[PDB]
Amino acid sequence: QVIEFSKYNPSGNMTILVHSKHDASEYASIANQLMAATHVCCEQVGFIESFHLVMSGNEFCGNATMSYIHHLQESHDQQFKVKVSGCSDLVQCAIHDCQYYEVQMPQAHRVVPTTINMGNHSWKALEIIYETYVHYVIPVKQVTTEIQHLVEAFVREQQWSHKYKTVGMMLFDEQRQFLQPLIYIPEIQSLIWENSCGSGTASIGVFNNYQRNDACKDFTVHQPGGSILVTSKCHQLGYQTSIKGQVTTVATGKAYIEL
Repeated sequence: QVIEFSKYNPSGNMTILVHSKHDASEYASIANQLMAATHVCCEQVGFIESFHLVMSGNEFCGNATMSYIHHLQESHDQQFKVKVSGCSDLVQCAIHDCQYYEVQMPQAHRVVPTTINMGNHSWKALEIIYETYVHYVIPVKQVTTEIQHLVEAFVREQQWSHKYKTVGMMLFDEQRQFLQPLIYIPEIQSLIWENSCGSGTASIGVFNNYQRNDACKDFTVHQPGGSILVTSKCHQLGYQTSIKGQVTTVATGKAYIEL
């Protein structure tokens, strides 16, 4: 089977968009084969349906949506809405100058200040609960190898609610505006140090709102291999959060897969 696809670089965390038409039933299988082919994580494989974006696991994905906006600008500055998988409403998107793209991010259902015990120390954290995942923003003086091992041990040892497809441990150096993101998938007990779908960047915006009662506007969140901006603020509407980042096209072509 011939898959027509493009590979994108939203701030060092690469995505794939499939341009060729396929049965929605095949999407999970095609994405797994593209993941082996291209070394891109399945959650960051999207299908462009004929403006409509379907992620391989039917979830919302910020940096894949940002890649889709880049594709539309490149393929053919404005505000518009896109239909994306995992959303009840259309998603607000914007094209900005200098190949910056902005995407509305999932609304936090609740934030709770907490402490986590890792080794024999207590760490202040903000627990940010979304529909299908939870992030812990953990302020740090600096990210160390020791802290990374403690966070890995911590998530592995905890019993996690089945509500949460993923658990995020978002180590945030506030002064350096540096995020070291860890995504844990409880189902398959896998850990990956990557800001999957740019979700952690949005969580930093919510953290800033909670911590300072100050709106975020183009707040820079440095991470390994790039930078993403977060805007975050609205009475009974709750947290309104978007991320903004540069996307470049890495490659375009045809992949060859089985079936």
